[PDB]
Amino acid sequence: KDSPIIEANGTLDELTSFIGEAKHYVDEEMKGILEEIQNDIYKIMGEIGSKGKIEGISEERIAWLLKLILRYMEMVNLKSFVLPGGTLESAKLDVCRTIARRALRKVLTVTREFGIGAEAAAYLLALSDLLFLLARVIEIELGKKLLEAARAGQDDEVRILMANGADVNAHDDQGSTPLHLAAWIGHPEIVEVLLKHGADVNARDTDGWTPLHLAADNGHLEIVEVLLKYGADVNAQDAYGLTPLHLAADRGHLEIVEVLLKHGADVNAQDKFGKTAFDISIDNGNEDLAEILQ
Repeated sequence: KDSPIIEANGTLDELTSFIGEAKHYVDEEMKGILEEIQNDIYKIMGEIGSKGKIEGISEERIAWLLKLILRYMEMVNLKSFVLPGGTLESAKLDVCRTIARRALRKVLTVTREFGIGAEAAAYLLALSDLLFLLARVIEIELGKKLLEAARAGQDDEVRILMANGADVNAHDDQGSTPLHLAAWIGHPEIVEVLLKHGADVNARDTDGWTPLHLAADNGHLEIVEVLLKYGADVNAQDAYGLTPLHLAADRGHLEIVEVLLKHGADVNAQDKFGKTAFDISIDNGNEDLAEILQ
């Protein structure tokens, strides 16, 4: 009869329907999680419909939700605001999160009007946090599969995932972007297809290696020149102060050296140890490289 109670019940039932539509895009594990969440939401709906006469959820449910919160929190690294909807699954889950927030406001209003349902409000808040975490986890999983595809180097998974909205500039715990892996393995086509959609050529790993430094380290002319036409920093310095030309001279790639020189590389740059690329060439006894470097 009371309008707030009916509105809260309707909003919760909408929330459980949205959970139902979302639960068809996840694996078995999140599917089971969402099913027991449906069970708890139905319990809350039954409790509210009786004005607290029928016993509802128990504190074990909230403890379980907090356990899940911690479990998915250890596996996520939130650093800045992210645009919702990285992939279909994340978008569905975040929509469910917003509906959960609406139902949470409804339950809070009902509690303020009647003094019951505080545990339901806490459960819904935990549900909102859990859905946000699940969306971020799905995004991270897609990024990890993208990294796996880049390491494999055969581009079908790369393109299907990139079209699917997987984060292009996601990084491993080492800090390597898919561009870094593509440069390391030696599959350029992935490098171009990633660079087309705004891939940052100047990404920095935890080891100081940019994609261009490591790519030139492997002696891959094609990938390096593709990076250069895409605005690669010809004189970017690593964690040891090395420019691309220093590492180019380290393995004696004359063609890489001359390409870098054509694009503004500094022959006499200083690293942390003070070594210059020309002096590096002199040290190893290669004379044609020094002649080109001079």
